[PDB]
Amino acid sequence: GDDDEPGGKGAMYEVTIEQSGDFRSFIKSVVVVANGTQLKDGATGESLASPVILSDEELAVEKVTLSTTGKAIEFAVSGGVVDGEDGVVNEPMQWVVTVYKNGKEIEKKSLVFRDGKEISTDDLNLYYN
Repeated sequence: GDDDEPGGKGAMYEVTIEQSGDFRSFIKSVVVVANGTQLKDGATGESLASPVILSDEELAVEKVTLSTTGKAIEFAVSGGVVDGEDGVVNEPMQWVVTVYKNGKEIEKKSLVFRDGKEISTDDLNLYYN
């Protein structure tokens, strides 16, 4: 389509994020970096000009999946949250997070976030190539 350009190696990748517990009151933060290809948005399947950051409003859904339009050479997946909603008490939350390739799973995770206060935790710190 249009033209192609053979030469070299790499993969494809797809990350998921399910969002459990009280995630709707927790100002949360993610990165996505794609070597050698563009990203795709799980909401709609629109292509995206990576590298990109997801802010809390975008991460207000129950689940995201983001993937690669083509021959990717990397994934990098970091994130965390705070507790700074002017001191509202709620219940804690979780992030059930997984990473897939051009046709296999490679990472199979969860994390648990809880109340207290604002902090800085690279609580998710994943990467692949």
